Amino acid sequence: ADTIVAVELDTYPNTDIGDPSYPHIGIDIKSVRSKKTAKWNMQNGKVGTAHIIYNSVGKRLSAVVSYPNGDSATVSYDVDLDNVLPEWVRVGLSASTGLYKETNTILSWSFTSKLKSTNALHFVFNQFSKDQKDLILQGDATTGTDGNLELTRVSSNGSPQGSSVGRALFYAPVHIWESSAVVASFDATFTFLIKSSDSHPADGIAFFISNIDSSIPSGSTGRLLGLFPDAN
Amino acid sequence: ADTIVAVELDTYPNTDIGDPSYPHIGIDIKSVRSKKTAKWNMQNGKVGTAHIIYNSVGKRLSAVVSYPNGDSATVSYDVDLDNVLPEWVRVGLSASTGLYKETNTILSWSFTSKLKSTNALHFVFNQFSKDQKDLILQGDATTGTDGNLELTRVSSNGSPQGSSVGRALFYAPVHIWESSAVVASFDATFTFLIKSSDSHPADGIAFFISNIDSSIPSGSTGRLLGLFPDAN
Amino acid sequence: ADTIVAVELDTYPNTDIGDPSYPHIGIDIKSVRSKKTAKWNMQNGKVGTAHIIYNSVGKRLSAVVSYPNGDSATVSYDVDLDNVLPEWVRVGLSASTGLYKETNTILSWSFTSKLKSETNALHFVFNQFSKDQKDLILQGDATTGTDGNLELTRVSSNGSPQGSSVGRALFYAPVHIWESSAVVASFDATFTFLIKSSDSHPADGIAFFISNIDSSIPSGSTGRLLGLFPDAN
Amino acid sequence: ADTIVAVELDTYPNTDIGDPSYPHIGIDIKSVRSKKTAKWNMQNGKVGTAHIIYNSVGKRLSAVVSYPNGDSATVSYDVDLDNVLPEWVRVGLSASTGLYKETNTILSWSFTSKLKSTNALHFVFNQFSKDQKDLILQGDATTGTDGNLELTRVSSNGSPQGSSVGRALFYAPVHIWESSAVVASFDATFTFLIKSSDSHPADGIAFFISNIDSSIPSGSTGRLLGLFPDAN
Ligand SMILES: Nc1ncnc2c1ncn2[C@H]1C[C@H](O)[C@@H](COP(=O)(O)OC[C@H]2O[C@@H](n3cnc4c(N)ncnc43)C[C@@H]2O)O1
Repeated sequence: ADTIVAVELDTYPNTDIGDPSYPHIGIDIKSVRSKKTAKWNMQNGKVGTAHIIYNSVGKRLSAVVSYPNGDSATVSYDVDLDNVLPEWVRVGLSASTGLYKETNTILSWSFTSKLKSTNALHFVFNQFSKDQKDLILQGDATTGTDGNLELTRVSSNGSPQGSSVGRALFYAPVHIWESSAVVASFDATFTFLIKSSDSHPADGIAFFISNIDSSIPSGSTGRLLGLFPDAN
Repeated sequence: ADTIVAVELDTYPNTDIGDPSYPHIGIDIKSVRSKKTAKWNMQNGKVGTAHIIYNSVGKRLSAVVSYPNGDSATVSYDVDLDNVLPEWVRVGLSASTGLYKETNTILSWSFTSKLKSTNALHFVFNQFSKDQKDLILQGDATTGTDGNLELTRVSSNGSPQGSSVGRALFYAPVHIWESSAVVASFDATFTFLIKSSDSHPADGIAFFISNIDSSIPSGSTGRLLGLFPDAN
Repeated sequence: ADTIVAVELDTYPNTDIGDPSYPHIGIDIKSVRSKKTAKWNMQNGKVGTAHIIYNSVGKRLSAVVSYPNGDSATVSYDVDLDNVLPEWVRVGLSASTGLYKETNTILSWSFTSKLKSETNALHFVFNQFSKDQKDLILQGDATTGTDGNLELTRVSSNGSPQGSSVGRALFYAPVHIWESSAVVASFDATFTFLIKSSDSHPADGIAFFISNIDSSIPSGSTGRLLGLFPDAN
Repeated sequence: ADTIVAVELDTYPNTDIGDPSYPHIGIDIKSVRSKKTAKWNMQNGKVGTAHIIYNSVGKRLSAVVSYPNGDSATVSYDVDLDNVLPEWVRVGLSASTGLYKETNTILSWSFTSKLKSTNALHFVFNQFSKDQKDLILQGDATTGTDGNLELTRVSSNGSPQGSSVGRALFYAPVHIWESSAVVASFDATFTFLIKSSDSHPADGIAFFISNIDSSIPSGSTGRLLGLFPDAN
């Protein structure tokens, strides 16, 4: 399918594939099986902010999820991404549901990347339009009017759908490393609103990186976050 | 063809269509006929820089072209681009030759846009990659090997070609003005080498703004700068 | 005294000295007499936002002040600041009160300057202020901190703001504002603010200013002179 | 003296104090003995760039020193700067000479810091003017006319003096870290020309962080890089 590097906000403990007994945050290289997890304290109904950072000098792809109360989840992964992604990729946001469900409402999304050899990209979405000409949208992802990006299906009465999946990706393919680059570095941030009413909500939100032509790998609702075509 | 708002570095004095009887810089709205021109003193074989600035509050469209020596040309035009551009555009560069020719070699290209309602796009190319996936090149425009975007066709021994039109469009649509935003604005910078040993070289370089789906009007080589299909 | 170049949010109609008969916004070159005014429609007790844009190529200095409900205000002014201000200045925020009063609560302050000669550039942004802010020269009744806010005019424990107050806040470093090398010498500056009162009118307002590195509140610049000018000249 | 954290471009193999026996770059914490080092092939008279990076999330400090023909050098140190620097600091540059001598010529210097709760500071010198009011100069450091900050004393004929200490500190302080800070991260950049025909040259260039009131320690000339009061 694609080649994927992603940041998982697993709200549901899918443990026969392999997720610890609780909600967590993970680093995925080419698999739904996180190379690294951290316990996360999903705070329902509140707006949280996520930051992801990587430089190719320190080689440690990192992630932070927090809330205004202050609760913070953190994970690291030493890696030369250099070895997993192509010279050209796209950047996007992913979120799914299944049996259990939640809203997946992104209120803003800002990303930056440089190749200090410079070449650099810096886009930042603080409010989303009804028709957003610079976002490829796949799956149940749809925007506007309340100004927000809605990654997963939400009906009229503020009710999240079971078995939904959606993705939004910036229009322009992002050069992310080169042979020329002395420093291949990126950062990316998003402010989300997960709120449900189940036992535990499901399934999560992910920031992702992959090949320019990445679509949804069919049958990736629920526990696969609309990212992988199997749980291998 | 398409809608245009552009900035000409008009080198060849095509006066049976309204150019002044000399090399000039000028602001064109919807026409190869500049609403304001200024005496440019071209400096052949040298590396110059153009800045274009527009802020939607004071509504003044501005342009500067300078050489390292210290010589500068300037041209203003007050206007609510509000009435000439659509909500969504594309941005790029254009150069052309006809009977007399020149090199049209962009060394760097950068652009920023914001909607302080904030939304913002900011790209900067200090080198041009061989297969540069985030550029929509059209006509004889091609990157590569020297590090540079060759807008008009050049032969192997460095000898430029006549009757050659070239264009380079940054990949993404660019929200340029919003109903919603309090301040809509942009800036655009580029470095060039124009070299020839003709009587006057021809025809000149342009930064342009036009509707997302924009293509070179046929027969727009030379004096029309790969921007307009009539001389109206 | 100093050099001032500022933008006033002139809430009180000081007219025996030449504002007009309403809350306005003005470009002030070296005079509390604004070279250009535009009607502003004060929306008491809401957070508004100002942008102040200047490029050296266009030579037009602009101002916008708006509220959430989208109510706008615009004024511009053609000028070469090349030739008023010197090569080096300080930049800041000023407010005042008098026989009438208001909160002068700045919530965020941001400023960016460039000399496109590969550039010399300065970008700072204040989304929180702190109980100490080692990078903000604080003059007069000014105080950061505690609620998170820069407090330019005296407020008390009871939310009740004090009449006849004056304050200034300035970034700690000088700013190369224009050079003889610079093809473009350009700034922009943004702030968000909360002005609340109850008096017949409130007074007196908020201003963004540029002046010499050594600038300091002129004596008796409380009230209609915004902690900006030693005379009504 | 005060408190230091720095990145050393150690050009002289000082070994009765620790330096590995060759030109290197090192991360120094509160001691001239680098807690980390890496071999660097000093390229005489050529212009090189150093990038430094740290994010409080992944807690890894990074340095690259490279010349334009591709040759790099890398060294990394995991550390919680919570612990070593204070809420408030000054950012500055240092170099020195001793028994042996070199040109300590900085051709550009830029730094950025943020507190992503955003509070941010972003400054950059691409040309150093003669009288510069935003720099604190210390020791033998001087600027202007040629366009470059001269960290150690060079006389008229361009002959670099032996036994010279110099420092340049950016005027305003920097909030490096706070308690509210969910992320607090920085990066620096500088371009430099070290030229000499000594035996081995000396002593090297360093980027530093330290407290607002910091100044050159007495007899910190030569092998101490104008940073440390003793060789401990
Ligand atoms: N809406 C925003 N949100 C969050 N950060 C923002 C935003 N808007 C600007 N920033 C900033 C923060 C970073 O400094 C920079 C990221 O890199 P770029 O790839 O654009 O390179 C550096 C930028 O910083 C500028 N700056 C101006 N002059 C010099 C300079 N000489 N060196 C470095 N940076 C400079 C120009 C470049 O656009 O963009």
